[PDB]
Amino acid sequence: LSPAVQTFWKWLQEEGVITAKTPVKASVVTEGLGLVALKDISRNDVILQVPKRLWINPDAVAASEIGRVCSELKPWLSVILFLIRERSREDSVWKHYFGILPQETDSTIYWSEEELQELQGSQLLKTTVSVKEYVKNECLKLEQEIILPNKRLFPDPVTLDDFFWAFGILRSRAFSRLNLVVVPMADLINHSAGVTTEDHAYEYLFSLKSPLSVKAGEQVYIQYDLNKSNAELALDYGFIEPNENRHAYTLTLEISESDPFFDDKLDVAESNGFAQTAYFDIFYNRTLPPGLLPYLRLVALGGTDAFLLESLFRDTIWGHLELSVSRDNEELLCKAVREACKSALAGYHTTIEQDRELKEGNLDSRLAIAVGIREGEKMVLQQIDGIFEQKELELDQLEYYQERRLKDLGLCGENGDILENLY
Ligand SMILES: Nc1ncnc2c1ncn2[C@@H]1O[C@H](C[C@@H](N)CC[C@H](N)C(=O)O)[C@@H](O)[C@H]1O
Ligand SMILES: CNCCCC[C@H](N)C(=O)O
Repeated sequence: LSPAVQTFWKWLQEEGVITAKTPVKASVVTEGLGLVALKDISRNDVILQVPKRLWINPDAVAASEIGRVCSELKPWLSVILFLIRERSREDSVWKHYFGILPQETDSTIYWSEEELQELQGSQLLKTTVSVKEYVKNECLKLEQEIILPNKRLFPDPVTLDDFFWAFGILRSRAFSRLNLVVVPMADLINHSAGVTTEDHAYEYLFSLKSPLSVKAGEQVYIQYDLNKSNAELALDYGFIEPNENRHAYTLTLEISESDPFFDDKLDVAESNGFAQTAYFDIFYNRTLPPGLLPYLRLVALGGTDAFLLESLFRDTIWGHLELSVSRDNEELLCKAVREACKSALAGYHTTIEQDRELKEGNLDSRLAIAVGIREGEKMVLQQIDGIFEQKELELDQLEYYQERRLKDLGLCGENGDILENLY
């Protein structure tokens, strides 16, 4: 199979990890390296169980030679260093493990500038840049505060490449729900859309249980996360899914401070669970998130309907926001959204037709990722615009505040005056 791999498999054996009740070996699969069943495996059938003696989480770093210096560092920053450090030590307990780790993944955090150009105008590009920058600073401050000082624990220099290396390793390998633990064995099982149960973590050791009945020769998979968008999967790991329901685009709304009614609006927003700035994730084919419309109406409020910000309504204001304020309010927010969508759609360099034709051929993993992501984002953008386009049509089918107030007027009651004269 592989010198470095075969050597890694020997290591797990000389540790009690892989005994005989381990129905799985490693192999070269389209998705890198994976676990292939040596014998049939049934649902929830235990596959592997590595002893905590072999983790690489905050607790393991706090108990190593650098456990003192990283005493007050954020959990991930601590593991980043630990990982870089052990990677150099020829006497490390993971000497064989590291000889297996991929230097890179297809995460956007490794893409070249040309590769990144394929994501031009995409929300994913923005998210990736932000994250790259952040990690950079946080990592450079580490060099000057923990690496350079203790030139005794860190003999060799430390480049950004090494930093992003460890960050990537952490974000595409560690297990969240249990907090940022890593397991040299379980670190090999890949993701499949076949899995829809999501729940394979258990435990001192790490107990991994196959959520599916794999036949001998086949690969053992798991579901990384059902709720992530394709943009999220693209950054965290280096892949995405064809499933159009994974496409999402998040909108960001806010109550500007330049708004003449800022103070009252912020009061209304916070009193109902929303901050000065709010993020609404919009997934394809899914209905608009609750709160998006009422928050949009609050943003668009305006002088005419400002009377709703009075103490008198502080208890029902949100209810009115959910039902609708007025035709001018509604019409304003619709144009705002629709223009934002058109404006955004115009930032991409390919049409959806071109993306779809490209997908009909063979594409390098990174290009395939950019094409699927940008196509998806365009679908969401166009769906959002269509939703509000209808809205602009049905602009008069909504019963606004005024009309709702006169519904119960009782114009046609009784001839009250007959009783008014009886006393
Ligand atoms: N469904 C998938 N399609 C493509 N790559 C995948 C998939 N699931 C996992 N991976 C890869 O596996 C890596 C993350 C780890 N969970 C697994 C290690 C990987 N099998 C290796 O050979 O190192 C990521 O870098 C992904 O590139
Ligand atoms: C070997 N990589 C593990 C993937 C972890 C996926 C997700 N964070 C979880 O906790 O299930």
